[PDB]
Amino acid sequence: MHIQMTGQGVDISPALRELTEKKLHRIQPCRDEISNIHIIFHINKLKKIVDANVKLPGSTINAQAESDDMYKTVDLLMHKLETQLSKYKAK
Repeated sequence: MHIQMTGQGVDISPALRELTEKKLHRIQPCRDEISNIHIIFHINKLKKIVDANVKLPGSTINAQAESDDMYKTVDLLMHKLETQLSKYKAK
C-alpha cells in the first residue's frame, strides 16, 4: 500500500505521522485491494480536519472528519473509511 501525506498550512509531526500509518495498516475490510491513499491534514481555526482519498480497483473513496484534536480526528476518519470499505465490499 502506498501512503502519501500532505499538511496544508500544518506541519505533520512524526508522532502523528506514525500514528496515522499504523492505523491505516489496520484498516479493513479489503485493505489489500487499496493501491493509493492520499491523506491531507489541515486546520480551520479550532477545527482539526483530516481528509482522505483512497483508490481501489474500479472506484475511489473520499472521506473527511474533524474535531478539536488532530489525533482524535484521524481515529474518526478511520471509522468513516471502514464504513465506506464495507459498502465497497458489499457491492
